Amino acid sequence: SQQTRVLQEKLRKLKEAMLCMVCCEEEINSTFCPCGHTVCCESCAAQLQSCPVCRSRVEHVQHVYLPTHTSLLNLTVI
Amino acid sequence: SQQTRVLQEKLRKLKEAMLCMVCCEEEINSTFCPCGHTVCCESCAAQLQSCPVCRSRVEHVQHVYLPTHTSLLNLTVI
Ligand SMILES: [Zn+2]
Ligand SMILES: [Zn+2]
Ligand SMILES: [Zn+2]
Ligand SMILES: [Zn+2]
Repeated sequence: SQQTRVLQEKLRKLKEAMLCMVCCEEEINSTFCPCGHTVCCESCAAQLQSCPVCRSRVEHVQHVYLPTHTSLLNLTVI
Repeated sequence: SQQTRVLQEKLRKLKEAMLCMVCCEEEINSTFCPCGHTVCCESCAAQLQSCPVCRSRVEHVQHVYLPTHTSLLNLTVI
């Protein structure tokens, strides 16, 4: 149904938005500090001296737990 | 259908997960440091001496821009 398709798309897009913008594989779990952009996994974040979104200097990387990381989700990556 | 109900429930819960766990009004936009739990708006986070998830002392609150903002915008209606 249209209803199921649209809902499935919204869920798909949310899950994709939780993936690292560099490797597109690992979940985002790192915040660039001070700027606050939260777009990389730890391994990809480690290779950046400036934020890829805003180009602010990265003073340090803070580990984070995205609030949408839930066992409710099936978080398959093809 | 059962699947449509299932998707609605997942998405409803994910929407709540993107909103502050205290005030339930504002998108999460802060991380407790050092622990990394990312569950409150800055306003609520500022008033907490210990993490509401893990009870770690809060040394600092870091502003964060969650990568799931677009998804939250598109869940105003589920
Ligand atoms: Zn990565
Ligand atoms: Zn930035
Ligand atoms: Zn709040
Ligand atoms: Zn914590």
